Amino acid sequence: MIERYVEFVGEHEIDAIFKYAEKLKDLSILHVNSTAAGGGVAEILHRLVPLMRELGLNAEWKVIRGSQDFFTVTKSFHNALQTGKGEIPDEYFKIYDEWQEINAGEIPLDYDVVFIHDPQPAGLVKYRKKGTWIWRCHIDISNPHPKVWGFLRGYISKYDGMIVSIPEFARDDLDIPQIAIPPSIDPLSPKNMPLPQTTVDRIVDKFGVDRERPIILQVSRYDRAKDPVGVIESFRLAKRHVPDAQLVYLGSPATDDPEGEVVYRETVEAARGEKDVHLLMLPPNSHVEVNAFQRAATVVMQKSIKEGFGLTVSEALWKRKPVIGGNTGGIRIQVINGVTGFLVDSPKAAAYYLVYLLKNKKVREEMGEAGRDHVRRNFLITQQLRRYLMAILYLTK
Ligand SMILES: O=c1ccn([C@@H]2O[C@H](COP(=O)(O)OP(=O)(O)O[C@H]3O[C@H](CO)[C@@H](O)[C@H](O)[C@H]3O)[C@@H](O)[C@H]2O)c(=O)[nH]1
Repeated sequence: MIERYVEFVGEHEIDAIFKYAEKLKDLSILHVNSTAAGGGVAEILHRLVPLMRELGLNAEWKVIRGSQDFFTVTKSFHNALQTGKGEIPDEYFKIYDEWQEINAGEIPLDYDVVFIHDPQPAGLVKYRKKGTWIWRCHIDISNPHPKVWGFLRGYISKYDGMIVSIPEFARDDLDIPQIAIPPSIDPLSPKNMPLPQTTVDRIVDKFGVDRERPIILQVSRYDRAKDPVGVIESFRLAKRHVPDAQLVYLGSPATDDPEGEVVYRETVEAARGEKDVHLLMLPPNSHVEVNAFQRAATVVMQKSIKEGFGLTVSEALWKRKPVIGGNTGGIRIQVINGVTGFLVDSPKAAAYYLVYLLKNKKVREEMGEAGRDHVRRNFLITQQLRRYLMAILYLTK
């Protein structure tokens, strides 16, 4: 399995992974998250944990269960931490704590290393036994809702360490080690592997999208932080100068997002009037369909208001597509302004750069190549895996 990555990263990184893994062969490692299918965390763990096993680590991945009430609370925490907005009643904290207790009763926590992914299972640390506990934060916690952060910091401050996606998310109100590890893409997954043109054509055709006209694509949940409405507004402004252009918004449900269905309707509303707008909702693990659309796209957008990293940016850059990205969080380490695409602060700036890229085929192609090179150097699964092993070795001494 690992030997296959030599092509992309060279012998020296593969040697490094083997020597780190050799030191860790005797350790039991648990990963805990809140979703089995959908979202970036499940995307990482579905590839990362099997690779840990290939290297001879005793790695397990557990998904917590919860009610709709629990996932309503966790999503409100998610939005509050990233945006600093909203009212959070004390009832939310009681619901949160009860589901930590329920899950703790059904998870064996006495692993050498426990990785807790994102806020949903952070409270499990109350029931810790032996071993090293690491909190893996996938979101923007630079400017959080003080009530939600106050509550969660009570748990995080009990961890042995913390991983954030970029240094800028490191907290000055935590004294535990805060390690920056960017997420990555697995070039060998069905999400990112080469596709034959016949498959790309067939999937784009199936969804009624014109393969002969430009495609502007955003792959994202119907979530306010992804700004599907602002993407529609970007498209409307740009279509004035590229009237043949089409917009594809490709969304899909996650287990732990109970408002994915609500935001659709204000997207559909904002879309009514335009017929080259395609609002797709695909089942979980529609890997090949996302792959195909990313390969069909002329330009890809990830115009997030808030973003921990945004795997969809690296997925597009790897397939040699330039990205127009929201000027926020981990998008800024993937989109090198004027090299791998453009960082934008408004739909107006998004539209400006959409028209520029649609009118400049040679620039698109060169930015595409620079994107793939930037992902190759920085955001492949081998790099993320090596930093995980390094983090474990450090934090277990
Ligand atoms: O219809 C869809 C929409 C998305 N995806 C995939 O789902 C993932 C989405 O990941 P990302 O764009 O990163 O978003 P989140 O689900 O919000 O992921 C969280 O965790 C990720 C990993 O750390 C970070 O990149 C994010 O910023 C963070 O919010 C990618 O693999 C997408 O291809 C699909 O397969 N189908």
